[PDB]
Amino acid sequence: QKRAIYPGTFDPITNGHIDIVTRATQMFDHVILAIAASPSKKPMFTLEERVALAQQATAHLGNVEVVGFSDLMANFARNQHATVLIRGLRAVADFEYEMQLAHMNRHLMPELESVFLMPSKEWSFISSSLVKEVARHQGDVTHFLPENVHQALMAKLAV
Amino acid sequence: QKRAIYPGTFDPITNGHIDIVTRATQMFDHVILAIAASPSKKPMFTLEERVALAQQATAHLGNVEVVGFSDLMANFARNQHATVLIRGLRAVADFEYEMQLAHMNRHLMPELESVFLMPSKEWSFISSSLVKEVARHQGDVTHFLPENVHQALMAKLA
Amino acid sequence: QKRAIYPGTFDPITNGHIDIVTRATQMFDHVILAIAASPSKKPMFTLEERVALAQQATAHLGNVEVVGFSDLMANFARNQHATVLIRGLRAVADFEYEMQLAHMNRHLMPELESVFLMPSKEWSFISSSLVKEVARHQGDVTHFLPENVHQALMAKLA
Amino acid sequence: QKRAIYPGTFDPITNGHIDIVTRATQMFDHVILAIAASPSKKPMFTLEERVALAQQATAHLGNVEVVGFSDLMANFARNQHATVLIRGLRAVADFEYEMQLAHMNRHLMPELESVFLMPSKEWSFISSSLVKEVARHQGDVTHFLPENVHQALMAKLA
Amino acid sequence: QKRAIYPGTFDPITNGHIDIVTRATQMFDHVILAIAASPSKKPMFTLEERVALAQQATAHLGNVEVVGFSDLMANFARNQHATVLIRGLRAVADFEYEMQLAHMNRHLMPELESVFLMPSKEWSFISSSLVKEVARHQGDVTHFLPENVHQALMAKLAV
Amino acid sequence: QKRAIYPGTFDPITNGHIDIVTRATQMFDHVILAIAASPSKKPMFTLEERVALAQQATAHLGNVEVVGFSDLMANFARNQHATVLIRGLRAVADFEYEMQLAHMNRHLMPELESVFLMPSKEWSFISSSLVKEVARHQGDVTHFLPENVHQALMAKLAV
Ligand SMILES: CC1(C)OC(=O)c2ccccc2[C@H]1n1cncc1C(F)F
Ligand SMILES: CC1(C)OC(=O)c2ccccc2[C@H]1n1cncc1C(F)F
Ligand SMILES: CC1(C)OC(=O)c2ccccc2[C@H]1n1cncc1C(F)F
Repeated sequence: QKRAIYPGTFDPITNGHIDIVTRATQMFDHVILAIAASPSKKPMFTLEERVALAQQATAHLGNVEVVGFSDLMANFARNQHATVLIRGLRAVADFEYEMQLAHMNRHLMPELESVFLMPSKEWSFISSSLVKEVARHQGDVTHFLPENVHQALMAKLAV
Repeated sequence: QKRAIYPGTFDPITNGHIDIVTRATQMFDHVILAIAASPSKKPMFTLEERVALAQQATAHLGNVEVVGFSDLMANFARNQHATVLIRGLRAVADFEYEMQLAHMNRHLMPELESVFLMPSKEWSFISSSLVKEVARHQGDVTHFLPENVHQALMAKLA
Repeated sequence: QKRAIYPGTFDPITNGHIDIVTRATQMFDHVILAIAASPSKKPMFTLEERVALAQQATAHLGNVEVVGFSDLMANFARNQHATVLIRGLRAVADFEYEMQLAHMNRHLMPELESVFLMPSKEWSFISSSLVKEVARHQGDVTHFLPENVHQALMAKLA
Repeated sequence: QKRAIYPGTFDPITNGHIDIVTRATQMFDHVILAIAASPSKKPMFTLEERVALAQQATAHLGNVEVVGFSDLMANFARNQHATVLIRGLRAVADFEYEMQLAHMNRHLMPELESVFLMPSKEWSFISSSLVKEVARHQGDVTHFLPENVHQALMAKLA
Repeated sequence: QKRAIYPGTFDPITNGHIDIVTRATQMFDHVILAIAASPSKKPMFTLEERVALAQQATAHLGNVEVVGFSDLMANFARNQHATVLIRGLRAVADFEYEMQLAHMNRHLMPELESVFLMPSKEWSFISSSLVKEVARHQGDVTHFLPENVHQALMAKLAV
Repeated sequence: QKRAIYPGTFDPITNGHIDIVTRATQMFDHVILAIAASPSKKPMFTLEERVALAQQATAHLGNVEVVGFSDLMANFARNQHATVLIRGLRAVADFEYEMQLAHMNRHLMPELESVFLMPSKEWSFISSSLVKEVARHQGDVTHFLPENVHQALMAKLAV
């Protein structure tokens, strides 16, 4: 029935992302975890890496489908027959950008409804960017990542 | 059958609220528009008045059920077999309070998932309180309220 | 001849308000400092008291006219032939409310253009309410108020 | 010997407050937990009740002294020979008010330095007011309050 | 009499900018629409392009003058005998930066008064950046731009 | 007794930084002013320059020690036996990032307590970035910098 899309760069997927997509799967029949292919900011992991890490970290969720996309998110959501756009809501500065993005997406595809989900307090203060920056400077980010992601990030930063 | 609850004081229900509940009905099979008694807010309209205004203003939506309540939110949602709690997200200062509410409601009922919807730009700068204050100075608030609500607010202040 | 109106509760007028209206008079030919009755805020000073305090505190500014009003803002501005509505912008939480006000006032009078001015850093962290609360505990608020206002606040709390 | 004061209404003291004062005692030699009378907030508990609840809830901390006061903050801090004023920082809307408070307190006592501490994520979304409102609807607030405070809030609402 | 300056990068000018400058022209006798020449972020359109697009899109407003500048804004405003600085106010995150900018401009030129105008709800959630990003990824931004700007942006992205 | 660290990039140190570190020295027995060595954003002044400018501008404060560091801040604070982390709090957008940073630092080193100090109203609206940008475009930033820093910045921008 209800098809939802949860897009992002997921570079890499964090426990914050797992919390959001898990909540989405309890609400909607099918959830597409949609990984943006060619972000303008050179992602740390390749698209194939981000997709494979996210598949592994969500494999326990029956109704998640991990797919990469390079179109405008709204164009891809339209072609996937999604009517729900999942966005994670952490802090107020996130909120301001999300409101601009949501109004633009509504202009581009009014039949796509943006829904904002709220993560656990546990993940309410992290981001892929902060995690990467901490790990790059020899900080412990084990608590923030799925184990498979933690292993790949160590491997990535070792070289 | 996905059951969602949209709680609030709705004193009175505005077009902003109609926007949110309409989006909700497009997403979920059954939506309970749930009117909190909220005596501490000293509402302008009684709970029975607010319930009847919202019933009339949502009557065109097949899958809306308007109910009044004075229970703890989490208990009322459990008792209505809802697993989704809808809140409208206007501006940053609302957002902060909503996070406290949602984290409190999650603590009390972890299977009740809060979802925030965003209203049209048309209603992004109004509130029940602002409309009431405009009407208190006899300003034209027809654009912001359902007809039946507009009349009742007029009659109330006359 | 450009006419601007600077409305507010001004209970009491502070140096922050003096800063804003002074900037306004440097920009526009005639500035109406317009004191809202605001009975719902239960002001400390009566409208007549607030009007006289502001008259005295702005008397050095040639092109300020102090007036009290209880009308709808948009009507009073239309009736004063103003096309500019001045508001002071302090912090983010004020900003959110001001946008709702300005969008409401624009809806009711689209030719009334809201302009926001920014006060000196010196007054960017005070408000009428904060000063009153300090004075209620006999703290020194001479730095934040015009002399005549300081005296009246003293006399009031004595 | 560094003396710090942690003022607030503490109506009632929550685990969020316990978190802050505990962090304070790890940083400063002596911490005065100072309970403002705040009659304008119409507190649920009397000053004497709030003082006794906080005394009991902080009794395990050797270097906490609980005191009630109705003075101007700056005077009470001067009179207690404190040079540090502790405030907890939750969210953006608190932050704005705290800056106004700290700049006012600095004006009145420039040697009183405000320091903001950040509570655990566990308490980052609660407040005395939110807990009271939950308890008013008989929701379970045991997780948010010290045992003695939880009992007193129960007894009060019974 | 009263000379006002409305500076920005206008890369490209949007309907949000037209709304602001139009409101400014109803308030002040002469409005200089001032286009910053060499922003550090390589603008999509050249200065000559931005100026010509803005001239065309404001030609109906009698008391607008479109000019490019490369000095510090305050230095240019001083040399132009402007005493009013028009800033558009969209959302709270804009506001924080605008307050820092306005206090700096006041330090640099105290006789230049910053005034913040508020755009229509219609344009309260867009920016040149978001519009460009949407258009670059094959989204429809026709509603946000003057027709002449829409034509030039399509031409720009076709190559 | 109590050792506090005040880290940053200090590129260059401003009067806002002097205000904060001065308040810190009145509160804590020893204050390490810790200058991050290799920020990802190519700092205007070298690490040796930033350290020498900061030493000169704080030389009047007896209990300040200026040191450079290249580790993760928390790792350096741990190795320096600091238990207080001084952060300066200017505006709400600062606050949101500071909360994420403080929670991360608490995860990485729970015995390091973050404390937020508030600067004078005089410096509540400036940053190293805005000062640099103004100076680079021929604006007067004399009021915002220690004299030694003002001299070095002019020298830097002359070439
Ligand atoms: C209906 C209330 C009274 O129920 C509560 O339990 C409660 C508890 C604490 C604060 C506020 C509330 C209210 N609330 C909860 N969630 C949505 C709402 C309402 F404002 F729409
Ligand atoms: C003067 C009031 C009562 O007039 C109104 O119409 C109104 C309508 C709704 C909210 C608030 C208001 C007030 N207001 C409007 N604009 C500025 C102000 C004032 F707060 F300065
Ligand atoms: C205790 C009060 C009454 O003391 C004042 O002087 C005052 C003055 C103005 C506003 C608010 C206050 C209160 N306050 C100051 N600093 C912390 C607090 C308190 F809220 F914890």
